[PDB]
Amino acid sequence: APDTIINTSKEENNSYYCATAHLLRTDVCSLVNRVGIEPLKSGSILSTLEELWQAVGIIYRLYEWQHVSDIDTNFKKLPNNSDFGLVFSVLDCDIGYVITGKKDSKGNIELYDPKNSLLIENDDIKKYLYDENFHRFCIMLIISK
Amino acid sequence: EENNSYYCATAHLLRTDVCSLVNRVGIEPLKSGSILSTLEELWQAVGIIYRLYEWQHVSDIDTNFKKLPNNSDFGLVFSVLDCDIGYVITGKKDSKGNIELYDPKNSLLIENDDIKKYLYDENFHRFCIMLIISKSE
Ligand SMILES: [Cl-]
Ligand SMILES: [Cl-]
Repeated sequence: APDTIINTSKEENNSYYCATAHLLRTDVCSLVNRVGIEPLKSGSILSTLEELWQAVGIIYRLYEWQHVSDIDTNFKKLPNNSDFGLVFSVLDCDIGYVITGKKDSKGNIELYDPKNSLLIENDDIKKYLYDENFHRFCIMLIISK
Repeated sequence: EENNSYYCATAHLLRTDVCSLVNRVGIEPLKSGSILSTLEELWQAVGIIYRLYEWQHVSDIDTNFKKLPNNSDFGLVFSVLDCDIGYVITGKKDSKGNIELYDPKNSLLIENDDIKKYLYDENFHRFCIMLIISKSE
C-alpha cells in the first residue's frame, strides 16, 4: 500500500526497485520501509529481481534467457491481460537491466521503463529494442500478489 | 490433508517436519489452482529463496541437471499424465556432482542411471526446477 513519496534518490531508484514498484502499483518508499535496500545479490540482476519479488510476495512464472530476435514469439504466447517484468542483457552494461510490460485484451504489447519514464507501444517496440542495444532477455510473468 | 507433496517436499528441504512447518505458515490452500504457485507461495512464507526455471519437457532434464552447480538443494514440480495438478519432489547435486532425487510422500530415493527409468515410470511430461539459494530452519 503506497506511502508518501518523492520518488526518493541515490540507488533505491534502480531498475529492479523501480520496475517492481510500478508492477505492484506502489512506490519505492513503501518498498524500502518494508524489505529494505537490497544490494546486488550474487552479481546477477535476475537473482536480485527474483529475490525482491520473493520478499514482496509476487508469484511469477519465468521464461529463460533467449535472443531478442525471438521476443515477439514469447510476446505472442503470453496470455491477454498480463503484467510482466523483462530483464535484458545490454552491450554496454556488465549487469542486466529491468523494464516492465503488459499485454492488453486485444493482445497488444506496451513496455514501460520506469527509471527513465519511457513508454513504448507495439509498432515502436522493434525500433526500441534495437536502439537500446538489447541482446538477450528474460520475461518474469506475474501470476498473483 | 497436509500429507501433500508440496508440504512434504518443503519440510524435507528445510530439515524439519510438516507439523512444525504448519504452526508457521498455517495451512495455506492450493493458490491459483497451481502446485507451482502454491510451492512459490509456501517458500516465500518460510524464507526459502529460490531461482525459478522455465517449464521444460522432461527429455531436456539431464541438460538442466548438467548445468546445476555442485552442493545444490532444489525442488522439482512435475506435470503428470494422470494428475490434474502438479507433483513436487526434492533434489540434490552433492559435492561430487551426482544428482539424487527424493519423493518424500512415498519415501523414494533415486540416484543417477535410475533417473531416466524413474521419470518414465512416473508419467512425468514437463517439469520446473526451484533452486534453493537460502534456508531459515
Ligand atoms: Cl490505482
Ligand atoms: Cl542470470
